[PDB]
Amino acid sequence: QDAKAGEAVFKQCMTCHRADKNMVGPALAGVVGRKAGTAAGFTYSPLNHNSGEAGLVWTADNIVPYLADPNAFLKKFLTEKGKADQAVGVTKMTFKLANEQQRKDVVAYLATLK
Ligand code: HEC
Ligand SMILES: [N]
Repeated sequence: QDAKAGEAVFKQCMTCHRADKNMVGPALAGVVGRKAGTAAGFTYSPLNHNSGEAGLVWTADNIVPYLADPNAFLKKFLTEKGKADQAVGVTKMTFKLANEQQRKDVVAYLATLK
């Protein structure tokens, strides 16, 4: 949860994201504490959209495990809500980051965006 260390991780994320504009992925400023799938202007996959509609909020404790495996996290979230029938298919332009500390740190950095 070292935000400054997270800034360096965020350079990897900038392959697809920016803070303040949509790119391959949605803009991330304000993502922490926000309903999943609700960045203005961005067309989400069914899986990413349905997860937010089912009540997924991007708290730090949700973002960190998500970053290791977006598809598996979102499917598990929906399945535990009794909504496996909304979990069919996969996300867009999928990226995984294995390193846990890097995930924790970048998530602290995301909170600094707003
Ligand atoms: C392109 C290969 C990506 C890289 C590198 C990273 N992300 Fe990403 N992310 C990408 C897309 C195309 C999407 C939307 C997928 C969909 O199916 O609609 C996302 C989504 C996120 C989210 C969820 C945002 C929301 O619900 O509003 C988060 C929190 C996120 N991405 C974070 C993130 C970080 C921190 C990354 C670096 C470790 C990162 N992503 C890389 C595409 C890509
Ligand atoms: N992502």
